[PDB]
Amino acid sequence: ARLSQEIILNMAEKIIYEKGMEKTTLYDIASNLNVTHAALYKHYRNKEDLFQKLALRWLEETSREIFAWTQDAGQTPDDALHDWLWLLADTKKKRYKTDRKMFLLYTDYIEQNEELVKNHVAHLAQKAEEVSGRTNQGNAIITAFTYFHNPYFASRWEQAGYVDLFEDVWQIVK
Amino acid sequence: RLSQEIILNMAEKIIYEKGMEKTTLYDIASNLNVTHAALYKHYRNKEDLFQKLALRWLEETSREIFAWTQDAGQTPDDALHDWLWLLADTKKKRYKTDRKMFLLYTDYIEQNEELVKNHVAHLAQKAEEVSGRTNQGNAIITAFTYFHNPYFASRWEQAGYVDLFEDVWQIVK
Repeated sequence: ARLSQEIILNMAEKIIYEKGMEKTTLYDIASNLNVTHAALYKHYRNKEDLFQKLALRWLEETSREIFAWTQDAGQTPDDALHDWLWLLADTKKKRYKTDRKMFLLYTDYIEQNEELVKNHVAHLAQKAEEVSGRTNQGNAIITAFTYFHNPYFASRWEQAGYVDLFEDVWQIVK
Repeated sequence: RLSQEIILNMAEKIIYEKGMEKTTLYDIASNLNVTHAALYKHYRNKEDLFQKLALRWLEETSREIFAWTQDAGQTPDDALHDWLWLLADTKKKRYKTDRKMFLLYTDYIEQNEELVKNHVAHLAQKAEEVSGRTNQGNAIITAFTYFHNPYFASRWEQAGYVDLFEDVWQIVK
């Protein structure tokens, strides 16, 4: 009779949501799972590895639609590029609104991690090229829209002019 | 006896070492050894004083950015390119030249809506004045956000900085 990786992950997430990462230890997670401390270690060496897997999981799940996105038949690559960028923007904004607490926590955590951040942006750049058909411009395009998807600016996405600014930026890159 | 300049200089000396949160006016008056309410003539509040110090620091940082102008014969596109590079290089070198100050004033300005709004609005004007792309200023600054927003400072030394800047320029020009 043994723990599952997901019951550990899940319990960790519950505790983090209650009191934040900084105050959450493997000992807290074991205790709440009614299991001896040492049993956690075969899954996670330390809370940092466990925290990294949580953040990545959240990032993976909240982004599935951005990466799975298809255009409607009859869209030009440009119109598709536009609609996809809007969806990316819309998706980060929506999440900030409905999952605010964890958005802040995970998004903070991911940004402080160079390898994770680069990986994510690499994926965004690839998708961008797949949809637009603009070879090797994917980075340039993602970066040009930094304001609209980087979480630092999330608290500014409900201000007057957001849409027009998005459209205005799009006019330059189109 | 007392001058705005010596008040500011002492205030900036103090928050440099303990930061705005902790620093009080009491701390400043006592540090100037000047009487108390003698300070209220100049600043009835500490947030007033910090904004002044912030503004003053932004002016000096960006002076060269607002002073720049093109050479005869340059196309507006090229001049926009060069100005955008100067804008980025300036933020980058300020971060290297004094991090502590860059952190403390940047931290404060970003959280002050009107202060940032004004500054990006100024940059937007400049971008139009240089480029001639009327009404597109705000969009052009917004497009280059990665290169001048201080949140990104600690990245500007990573590999591919120059190249990414060029690639962004290629799609906006």
